[PDB]
Amino acid sequence: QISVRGLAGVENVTELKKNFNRHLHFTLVKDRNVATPRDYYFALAHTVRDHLVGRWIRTQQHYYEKDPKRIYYLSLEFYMGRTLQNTMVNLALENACDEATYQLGLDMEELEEIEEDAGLGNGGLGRLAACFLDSMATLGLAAYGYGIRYEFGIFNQKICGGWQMEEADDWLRYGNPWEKARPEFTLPVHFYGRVEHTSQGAKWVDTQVVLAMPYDTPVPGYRNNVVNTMRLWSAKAPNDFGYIQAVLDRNLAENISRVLYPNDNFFEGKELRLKQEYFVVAATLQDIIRRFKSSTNFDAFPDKVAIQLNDTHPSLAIPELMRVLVDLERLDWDKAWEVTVKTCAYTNHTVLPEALERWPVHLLETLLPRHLQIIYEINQRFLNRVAAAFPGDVDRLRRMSLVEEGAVKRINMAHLCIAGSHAVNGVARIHSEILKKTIFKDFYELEPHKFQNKTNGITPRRWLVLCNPGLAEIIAERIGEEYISDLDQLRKLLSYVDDEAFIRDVAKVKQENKLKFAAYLEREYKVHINPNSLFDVQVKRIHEYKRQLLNCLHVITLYNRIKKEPNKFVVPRTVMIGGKAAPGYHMAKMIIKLITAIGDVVNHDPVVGDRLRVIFLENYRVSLAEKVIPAADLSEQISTAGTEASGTGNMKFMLNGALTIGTMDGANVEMAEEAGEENFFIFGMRVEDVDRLDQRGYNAQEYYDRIPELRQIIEQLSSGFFSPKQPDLFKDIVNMLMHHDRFKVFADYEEYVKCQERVSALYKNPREWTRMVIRNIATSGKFSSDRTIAQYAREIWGVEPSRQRLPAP
Amino acid sequence: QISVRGLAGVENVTELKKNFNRHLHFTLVKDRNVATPRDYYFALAHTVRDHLVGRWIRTQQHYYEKDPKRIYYLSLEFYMGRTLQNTMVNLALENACDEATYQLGLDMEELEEIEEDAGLGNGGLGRLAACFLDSMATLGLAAYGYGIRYEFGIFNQKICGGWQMEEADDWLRYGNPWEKARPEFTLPVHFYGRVEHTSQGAKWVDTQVVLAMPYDTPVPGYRNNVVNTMRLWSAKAPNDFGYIQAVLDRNLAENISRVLYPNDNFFEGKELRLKQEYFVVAATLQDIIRRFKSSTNFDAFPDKVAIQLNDTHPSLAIPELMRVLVDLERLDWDKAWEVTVKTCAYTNHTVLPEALERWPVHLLETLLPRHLQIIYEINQRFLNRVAAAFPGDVDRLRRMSLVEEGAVKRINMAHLCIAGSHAVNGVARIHSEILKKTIFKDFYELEPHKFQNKTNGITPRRWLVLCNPGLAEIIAERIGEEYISDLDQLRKLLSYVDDEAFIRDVAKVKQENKLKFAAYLEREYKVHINPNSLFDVQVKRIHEYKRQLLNCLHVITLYNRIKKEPNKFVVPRTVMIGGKAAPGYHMAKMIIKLITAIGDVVNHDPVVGDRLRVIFLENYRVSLAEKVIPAADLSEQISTAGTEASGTGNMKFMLNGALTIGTMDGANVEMAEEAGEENFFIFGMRVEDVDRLDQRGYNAQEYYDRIPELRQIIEQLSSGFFSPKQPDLFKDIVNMLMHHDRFKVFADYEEYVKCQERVSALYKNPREWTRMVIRNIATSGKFSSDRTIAQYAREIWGVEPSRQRLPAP
Ligand SMILES: O=C1Nc2ccc(S(=O)(=O)O)cc2/C1=C1/Nc2ccccc2C1=O
Ligand SMILES: O=C1Nc2ccc(S(=O)(=O)O)cc2/C1=C1/Nc2ccccc2C1=O
Ligand SMILES: *Cc1c(COP(=O)(O)O)cnc(C)c1O
Ligand SMILES: *Cc1c(COP(=O)(O)O)cnc(C)c1O
Repeated sequence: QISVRGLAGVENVTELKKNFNRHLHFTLVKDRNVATPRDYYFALAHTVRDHLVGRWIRTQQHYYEKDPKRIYYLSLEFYMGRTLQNTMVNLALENACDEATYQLGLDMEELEEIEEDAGLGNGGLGRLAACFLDSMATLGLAAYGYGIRYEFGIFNQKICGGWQMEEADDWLRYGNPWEKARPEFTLPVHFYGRVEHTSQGAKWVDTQVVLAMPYDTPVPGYRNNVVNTMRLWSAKAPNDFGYIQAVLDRNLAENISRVLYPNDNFFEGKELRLKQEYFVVAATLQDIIRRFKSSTNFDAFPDKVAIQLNDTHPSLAIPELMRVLVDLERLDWDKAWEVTVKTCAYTNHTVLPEALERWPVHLLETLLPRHLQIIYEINQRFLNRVAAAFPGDVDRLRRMSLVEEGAVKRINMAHLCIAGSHAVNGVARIHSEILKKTIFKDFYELEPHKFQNKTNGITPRRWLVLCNPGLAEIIAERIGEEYISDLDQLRKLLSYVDDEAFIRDVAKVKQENKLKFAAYLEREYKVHINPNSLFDVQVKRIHEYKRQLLNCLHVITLYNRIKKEPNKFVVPRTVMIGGKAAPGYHMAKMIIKLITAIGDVVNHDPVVGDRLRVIFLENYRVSLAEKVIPAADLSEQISTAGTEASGTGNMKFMLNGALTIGTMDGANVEMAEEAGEENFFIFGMRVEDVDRLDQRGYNAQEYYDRIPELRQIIEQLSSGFFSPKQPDLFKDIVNMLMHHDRFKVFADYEEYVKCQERVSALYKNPREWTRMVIRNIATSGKFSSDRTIAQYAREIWGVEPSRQRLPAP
Repeated sequence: QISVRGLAGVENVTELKKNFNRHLHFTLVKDRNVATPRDYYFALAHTVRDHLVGRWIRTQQHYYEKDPKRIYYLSLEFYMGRTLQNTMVNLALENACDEATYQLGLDMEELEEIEEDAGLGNGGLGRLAACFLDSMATLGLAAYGYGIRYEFGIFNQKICGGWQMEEADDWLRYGNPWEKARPEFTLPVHFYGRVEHTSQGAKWVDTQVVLAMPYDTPVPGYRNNVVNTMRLWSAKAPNDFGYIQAVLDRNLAENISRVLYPNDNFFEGKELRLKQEYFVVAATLQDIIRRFKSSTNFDAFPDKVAIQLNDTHPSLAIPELMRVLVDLERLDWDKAWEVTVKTCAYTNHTVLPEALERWPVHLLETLLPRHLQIIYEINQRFLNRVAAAFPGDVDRLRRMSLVEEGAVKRINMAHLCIAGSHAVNGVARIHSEILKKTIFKDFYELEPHKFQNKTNGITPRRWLVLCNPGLAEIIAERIGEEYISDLDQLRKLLSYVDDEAFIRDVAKVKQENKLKFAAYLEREYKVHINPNSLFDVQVKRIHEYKRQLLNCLHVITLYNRIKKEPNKFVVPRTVMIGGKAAPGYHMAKMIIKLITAIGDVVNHDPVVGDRLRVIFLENYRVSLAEKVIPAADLSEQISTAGTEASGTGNMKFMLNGALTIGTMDGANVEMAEEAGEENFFIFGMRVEDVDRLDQRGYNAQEYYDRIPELRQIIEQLSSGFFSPKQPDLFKDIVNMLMHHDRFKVFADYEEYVKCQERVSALYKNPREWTRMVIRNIATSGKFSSDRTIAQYAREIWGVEPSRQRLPAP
């Protein structure tokens, strides 16, 4: 059908059809008479999977032959989403398969919707890991993703009575055709026990043993025949351990890989979480060292191994590597430490204090007694370095300590990571500067060479070609297909900004995507959106710092203005807000309810009509993002300046033809800088303004007293206008906004609504709104994760990316 | 190589080799460079499995077309063992595969030893279910095996310090290539709740829901292209149900199918067991009725459905069927009851009181409140029948009640089964008579037409062709291959009893099997048996009624006679005793220790030499039975007359060339009757003698006082002769034998040793021992499970067996 989807050869289609029938029969043990749509999806999934194996086997064999430096990306989260379509895209099998299934009388798109999302992530952090894997395979890096195989991923969100309800995400229920169990590579992981000091070294004894069984999932590069591996560990009880009760208690050791903690940017200090963190680290390092010993002086270890810590979650890799090198391999401390620092790199994702991992000492003490001793030794030698560099600065010593004194002693994992890594990076220019100027200023002054920046990116394969083929096609029609793996080329589209044919095409694609989504909204969930309105969307995890509340205030404002002047013309808008709240995050759950409560009033007001609709997108996840984003006109990125480290959803929207309304926060700053401030809807306080407000003190009352419209909104909320049967349902929200708003929603209210008026004004001029859209898409090249990864490879890992096709399949 | 293994066609071998390589590559994602023996076994298993699917699909389609009467065999146990070789044998693929793997440079036998046993059974009861499935497929019956998919089967036994140690049987660890998950057929099962009586009928509400997910395993008939199905249910928690804790508590509902209770002939009244029993029944009946409604007056139900209860474990099927018919389908009681009785049949397996299921009322009351009401109603109407038939016999009423009064009210499941079934059968002639004359005499007098006999059998495919190809070949050389599915033909071998060539062949096969096992004993476990000695073996579960202790006394006697007269000639014997003890069966565990303690003395006595060896076969299971049995010379079947309902190991030994020493118990009686008493080593009390001893009272002291040799043995045990460091280690054993021996070991001691002397005497005459062996093998035809199943089909289920090949694959 469309160019970018590959050729549908005569031989290829014929071969696909027979292998499809082969799997339906031999693999699924079914025949055309009793097969259900799910059986067809599996037949197709196995057929596509067959095309990967050859490449997967020789890619791994290749690395064994040439023995290049290996990159190990440790993360407790990999937000993969679906993999069928992505695999077809990267293998150029999409049209062949579409055609082959067509001839077999099946709609391929209908079959793809059957695939369960691999939601092993919460949000930004987890998705970045996923985009990174794709880019590393595309750039020919010998990389491995390591994590935990949760049998229950992020919970599926249900809205009942306007409230969020959580239900287990049993994504493995029907099976996963992409993973390959490797029980022959099972490794033992130790917990508890105690430390014995013998003649020659310390020993960790009397430990509880849990087995780590690996599951490999192929990660195909874009049309280069490279297939890397994502290895996910599963917890298994040793056969060692009433008889019946003993057998049933095995489900105590295996609970370690049972479920993903659903916290986005929040630290919950539960023991089960620490176990997961150590579990993934202990098993991974053994696998790493084993693979290394094959390639025993570890001086070359850093030249053959790079370990990237995606946040502090896998920070125990630092003391664990030291433990193995010192306790088992018997290297002297200093040598081991040099080695550790040279192979580890740490990526910071947020500056919010409630997100920082600070593990109580009594916990590490009981669970990992040997690691605690190593941590104290590391801390001891590190503070000696600080004291020698800043004699007499005793306060600096307690501020930089890995050990935090107070109510209960805690270990600051972020300080541990900085000390044991040769590189520390932020995820956006502004975020990285903030790290050097505030949160980690003492560390920066001590070792300025460690601090770097690596602005985040998204993969153009899943985030353009896969979810927006229509847009990918009209672009390719003009500049070719080369941009798919070199997004910078999108700049060439800048010379089509005045091209009347292109203007019409870009706008036509957006309209088709909106009709497509508007339909999906009725087919599933039976809604009533009007395709002609401006699609105003904000999708991301529910957070006070993300300020979904600032969006709500604008929605209520728009509503009150319509009711005030009913017969005045206003640009039609469908505001869509979606996202999950962490189960124990009360304020976030109240916000979801407020959103649906506003929709209950606004959507049933006869005077409003189809001029304003408020929809809450249920169960926002990766596969839902692939549908909404391509259909969006306005992208809401309105976090308080200085809180959103980078953000990545913002990039997805810019690449798919939506204009952006936001604050100068995270990557928003670099995006506006690339597209030009005139092509961006910027508003609100900058980082400096927030600081000046804090010096003086933030008093929400002041804004409530001076802005009539804001006052009316707060009064409607307190009087029960949006909750008739429950007059004070939103007392917590009002109370928070008025007395303890850490994110100063009111401070940005006035500039936000005025900026929204500028958006409605531009929308009334179709031609100009589209030319601005083109200006955005054309300058989004910098935000490709290929660029991000190439910088990591060159400035942190010491490896050169390659675009060379691997010697065929 | 050998005839009975099929042809190794040129096309066939070539096709097998390429599909093998296809699976190693595409399925296992490996190449010849990194594949391990386990990968080769899986490649082969998938290759063989591919040959079943075609047949499996059309066999099920066939039944759907013709719609014959369906047989449902409900059992909580299916002792399958390995399935690779059995599948090749039934598909005539054994030589083709042996050859194909040979050309690929692999030893097929080495690969088969890698397969994990499917030990979803304890012993006799579970193995019978397995043999039955094989015979039903071979006789072309539309049969389905229904049970539970335990993720942990019978425990693996380890001997430490002479003691049994149990360790989880994680048989699914590396995966099971034979099963096919059918998550699309998941059914809900209800527990707890309460009963509401509404205008029109009773309702069971507020129940806890557990999901039943089925896994299908193919059951191939012998060379007839029929492939039936064994459906095993797995417990899954509904997605309905702190957030983390809620997700982790799902492993409370799924524990139902976690592990098999390891009790052989013993009732343990734990709630988890009752749950398993209801779980398998509730899910199965829904599947049965659903399949029936397709083929709504249930008058035809009995003509389309037969449900066989393998013991009382699935007895809840009776009140559950009534519940569905009355509460859901709304049929009147009497109609529903007629239907139930006509479709259900019950098989009794033992008369030992400690084995009888008597569920406390308070348990059924809480877990299955509605079933309790149905049971009381059934009981009420049944006792009304008894009273009308025996007016005034009030004692008969309390003896026949399904409800048992006393300390705690209990429900007698055996009485429930007899009342709700149209047929009740024993498993051996003597056992069935005992049921009518004692244990169920009142029921027999009330409905004599319900009581039948169906002597057990073993499948000649797994128990001859598979484990003893050498013997199968020399037999076929003389009478053809027809006997494999018509064992009666073995009688033709009676005319070769004087044939010098056959005598030599039969004896040669036994010798090769012994060398083969003697090697296996050293290769694994490093032992030291002498292939020239008489192989005296007793393998079965450890039980006081099986009397492994009577065997021990003989062993100690033989030892004491050698020490008394060292330079006297005695026939060399290697006595092998093996079997598992239930974890909580203290006496059984003490017996295992006694056995190894005797071996520790006997095996290291210089004066004994290689004249007497005592070995304890570790982890006796189905695959180990396939090795020992073919190598045995003497089969020990020495249970106290009246305790072993039938036994099946006895039949396996008779078919493989071992002579039998035993009591007139169970099927031993029919075996001696078939071979002729002169060709059997019978000894001990008969059932009548045991009763006369009980009338008078059994006083072990009397035997201890009158038999010098027995006295010496008991004194060696009490003085610590066999336990030096622990003088009184065996005080429980001695105490039991002397004061509370329910199985009167001493009463049979004298006749047992004298009979053992007759065995040694015959062994010294190779030619005559072998001619007697031939007489046994030639008359073992009656004990084929094909005969047993044909009788079940004709006299209980109302279906005709067929030997017609199904229309090719
Ligand atoms: O994200 C989260 N997950 C959980 C889980 C459980 C709790 S609990 O209240 O401590 O039980 C709290 C939280 C939680 C939270 N997230 C936030 C974000 C900003 C301010 C306060 C909290 C908070 O308590
Ligand atoms: O086979 C078995 N399994 C178990 C499991 C647990 C127990 S417990 O002693 O009640 O804990 C007892 C048993 C048990 C038993 N089997 C037998 C057979 C003959 C006489 C007494 C017992 C006995 O207690
Ligand atoms: C990209 C993405 C995110 C991150 O969005 P932000 O707006 O940066 O917080 C979260 N969830 C999903 C499913 C995404 O695809
Ligand atoms: C046949 C068999 C049994 C039954 O043996 P009996 O001597 O009748 O008790 C038990 N276990 C296994 C593994 C068997 O194959």
